[PDB]
Amino acid sequence: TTRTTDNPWLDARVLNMAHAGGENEAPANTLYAFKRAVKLGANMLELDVQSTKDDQLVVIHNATVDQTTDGTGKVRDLTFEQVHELDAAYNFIPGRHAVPGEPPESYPLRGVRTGEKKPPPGYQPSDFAIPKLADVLEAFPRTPINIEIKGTSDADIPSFLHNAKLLARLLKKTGRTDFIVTSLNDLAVAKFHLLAPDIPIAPGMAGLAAYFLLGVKPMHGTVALQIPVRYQGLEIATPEFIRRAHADGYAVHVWFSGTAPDDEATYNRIIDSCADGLMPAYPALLERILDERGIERPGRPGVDPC
Repeated sequence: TTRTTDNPWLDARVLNMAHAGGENEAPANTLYAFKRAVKLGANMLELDVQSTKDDQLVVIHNATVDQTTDGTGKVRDLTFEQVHELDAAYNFIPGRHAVPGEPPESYPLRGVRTGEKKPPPGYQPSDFAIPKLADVLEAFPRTPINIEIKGTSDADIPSFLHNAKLLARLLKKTGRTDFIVTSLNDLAVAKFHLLAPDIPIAPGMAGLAAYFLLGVKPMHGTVALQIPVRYQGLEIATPEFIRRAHADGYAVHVWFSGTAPDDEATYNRIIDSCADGLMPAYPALLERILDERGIERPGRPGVDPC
């Protein structure tokens, strides 16, 4: 008798999954941002992973530390100890993620990490550094996490494969499966899924394109399609596409990141289009929206926006 396939992520809605913690309300990919977001109501974290010269997975978006810290160089060239001393709020400006090159007054949390400014109450300086993935897992034992495998450059496929291999090894020892793992690079997803078959995954680019354009279903193990609002001038997070994805048994998670505005009108439209989660840059704002409309949430029934 074939294993009945029932996808639990289809009842995990609606999800507020803080994008990198919420890169417009807090310094991205820091424990501070993550802890802040969950207290303000985030159901799930979205984070990015790279590996250091000594093969530690760290939580950072870009391949270089230059945009988000007071340092310079690539993550792959730095040991975890060199990465962890940097100020990961160095360039943070509310409403604008990380923008280097402004007057020092622009940056309300620059210097908390290195001891020049006092941390917000109840946090420590280390909350404003680049964290080990292992420390994020240890800090969030009962919180789901969406983990995106990053690389060194679009052309450096092995660095994706290297990171996918490390990620599976570390995730497998936790015993947890309340993750969704994905990558823009399709091979890395297949490599992760080979080494850790029990962790839920979402497809990469060619997998999304194949399903969105041709109807070809994604790789075995996919529990959700994780999509931008728009890609190459075409609208992706439409009600039609999400209704078809639910009919095929996948949940849908929508992110913004410049393909559409992070604002109340856009959040409300994507909620209206039946998506199972949004990845806001403004997690407190999305939480205010979900509450006042009384939208249904995991373990809290309510309004269905469909």
